[PDB]
Amino acid sequence: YXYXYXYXK
Amino acid sequence: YXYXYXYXK
Repeated sequence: YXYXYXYXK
Repeated sequence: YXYXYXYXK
């Protein structure tokens, strides 16, 4: 939980 | 910009 997939671009 | 790759899990 932190980096990875979900938010960003 | 919003959803995608960067933050999450």
